[PDB]
Amino acid sequence: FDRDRLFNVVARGNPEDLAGLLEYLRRTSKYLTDSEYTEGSTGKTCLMKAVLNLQDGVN
Repeated sequence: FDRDRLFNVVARGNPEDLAGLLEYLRRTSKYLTDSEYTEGSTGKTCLMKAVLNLQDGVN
């Protein structure tokens, strides 16, 4: 799994594409707020990236 992998998934916007993130996260024992999944340039997370992409009125 990768950081920009999850960024590409949340940029895409399909929820079925966001599959097994919980299983992978519980297997790796790491949180989404941990430094591997932070950007680190500004601290930007995946949630803010998904909010920045609103194709329709929702994502």
